[PDB]
Amino acid sequence: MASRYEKEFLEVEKIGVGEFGTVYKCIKRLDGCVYAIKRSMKTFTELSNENSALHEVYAHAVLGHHPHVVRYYSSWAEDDHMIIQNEYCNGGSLQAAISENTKSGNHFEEPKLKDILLQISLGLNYIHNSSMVHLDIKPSNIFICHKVMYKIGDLGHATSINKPKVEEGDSRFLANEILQEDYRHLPKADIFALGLTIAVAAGAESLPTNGAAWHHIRKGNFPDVPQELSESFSSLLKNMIQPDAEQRPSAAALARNTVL
Ligand SMILES: *C(=C)Cn1c(=O)c2cnc(Nc3ccc(N4CCN(C)CC4)cc3)nc2n1-c1cccc(C(C)(C)O)n1
Repeated sequence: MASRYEKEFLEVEKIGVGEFGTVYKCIKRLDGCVYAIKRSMKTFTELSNENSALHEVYAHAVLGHHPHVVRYYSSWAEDDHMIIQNEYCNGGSLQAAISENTKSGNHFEEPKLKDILLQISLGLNYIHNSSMVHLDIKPSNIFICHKVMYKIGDLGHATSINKPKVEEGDSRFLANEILQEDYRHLPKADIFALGLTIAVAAGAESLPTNGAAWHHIRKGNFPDVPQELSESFSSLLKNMIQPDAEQRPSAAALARNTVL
């Protein structure tokens, strides 16, 4: 008479911590595949809006499956702790690949910055076409499979477009339009964060947290990357961080662009 998670899964290793929980690679005993399962470090719960778990729960019931969104399977409770079961991306974070890149002197090259952004753009389009918005796009929440395809994860900041409940994501990928509580075009904030996400993958410095370097970036000023790229590509990238607001390309207008 043990827990659903004990009886159903075999816990292989702990693989990360986030959204107020711990994630473990787990083999499901009955089908023998691998899943990433996040166990809430806290109990149900707090007040809404700024509540991760309700954002995750709402997003997982609105969205279906898409090849570039990390697939959701099941979610349940244990001793008042929430447990989320998602597909297991075996290549880890995109952030982790950039680090092992950076320490080893290498850097993602323009043919790969392009494919990183195209595939994420496809996944971002499915979210927005479901009238949802991610609100925490960064290499931490992009996952690699067969390691090749990138998928978006962490929906602790996700929300409906129509009646939004907004908790701003990571500040280093945060569009100033969101910081000033202008939710007139929320999907464009993921576009903005994606533009910076691709900047991190090209090899840019660790992004600024606040101050003038922050304020400099949100004036359309792309962060410095020790790398030269096509100014046809480089123009598209700065149209993604451009200041305010509806001008930035839609995830569909990005999933069509022959530059990519
Ligand atoms: C929600 C449950 C968040 N989430 C996912 O849905 C998935 C899916 N797939 C992964 N894959 C993954 C595999 C392996 C690693 N590591 C390998 C071992 N090294 C030493 C560290 C990295 C990482 C990721 N992960 C998923 N997560 C997930 C995993 C870890 C942290 C997070 C947070 C911080 C909540 O986003 N999410």
